[PDB]
Amino acid sequence: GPVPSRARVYTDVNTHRPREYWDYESHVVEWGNQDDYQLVRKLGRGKYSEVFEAINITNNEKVVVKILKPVKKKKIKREIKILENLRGGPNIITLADIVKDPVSRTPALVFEHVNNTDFKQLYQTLTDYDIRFYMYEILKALDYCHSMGIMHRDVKPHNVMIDHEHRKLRLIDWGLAEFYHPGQEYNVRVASRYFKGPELLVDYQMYDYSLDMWSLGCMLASMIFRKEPFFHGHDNYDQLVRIAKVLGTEDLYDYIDKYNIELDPRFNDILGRHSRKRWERFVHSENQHLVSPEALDFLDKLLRYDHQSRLTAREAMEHPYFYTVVKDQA
Ligand SMILES: O=C(O)c1ccc2c(c1)nc(NCCCCCCCCNCc1ccc(-c3ccccc3)c(Cl)c1)c1ccncc12
Repeated sequence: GPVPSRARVYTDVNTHRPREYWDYESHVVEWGNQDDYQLVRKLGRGKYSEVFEAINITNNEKVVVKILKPVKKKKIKREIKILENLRGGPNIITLADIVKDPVSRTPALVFEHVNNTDFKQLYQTLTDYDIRFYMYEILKALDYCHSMGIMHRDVKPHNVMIDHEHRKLRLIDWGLAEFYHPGQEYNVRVASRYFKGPELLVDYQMYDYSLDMWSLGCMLASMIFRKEPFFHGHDNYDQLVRIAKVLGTEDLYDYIDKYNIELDPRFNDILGRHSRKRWERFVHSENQHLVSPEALDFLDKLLRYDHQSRLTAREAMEHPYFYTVVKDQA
């Protein structure tokens, strides 16, 4: 069978916590009344939820209600417990309240509101400084939650609210977030297709926070090369191929060989053989202002097959790519 792997940071946080911290299946939820809040309009639907603008009739303030599509009680407890545990954390969305309609009796979560900025204006006049700035904000969220023994597992653009006016970022949707436990084997059917780490794509279940670090690499990559998405795969299988055409096959097969992964027979014929491309092949006229030897160097240290060699959030935060935002924050 496959070789075991431990997270090399925050490995044992959860063990040293009281059982209540992570035993969310026994968390007892106290359901307020959904009539505290009046739905105003629908802000977008999803597979797991639908989200509405609402106002809280008591203090008259704008809020957001995420009405959860039917899923196992425990998956709801999980997301609540994780939100409860991470509250006040840098750039984590704030759970305000938890309610349940009186008639339909359907659970919902009430979140703080974020004056989100249109991505059409946030993907043309976004400067190389703004990309380093907000990326550093995401690492604040990632390093906090990882330090709190939590992996997010759905890092993707649609989950990062930015209030460009106030220069505020919030990491949202913890529906997929889970607790890290050394040795645990996890469901690899997680995150969105363009931000799956190779470990999900090859079915290696003993992964850790390093998964969140790949998804970040995908996003930085797509922003400095102005290619959305950067790895554009048709399915989960072709996604690995699109990755292999860029990182090379030789590292991929070493990764498989090192963890003694058993690769799918489907993959036995589509991966082929590909060299590792230098990042210079992706820089052109329109995007050269966002590319630099520091971004490239930081990017290359995030996108790695081997999850153990990916930078931790705290290492990322110390990378020279962020030297200016660190200095300006003082
Ligand atoms: O489920 C929950 O918990 C939850 C909690 C609260 C809310 C919630 C869900 N849903 C809400 N709306 C429903 C629809 C989703 C809105 C789409 C957001 C996409 C923005 N993303 C673009 C972007 C732009 C730039 C970058 C970037 C920048 C610098 C460097 C690299 C990248 C990067 Cl990464 C990304 C909502 C609305 C108001 N208030 C609260 C919420």
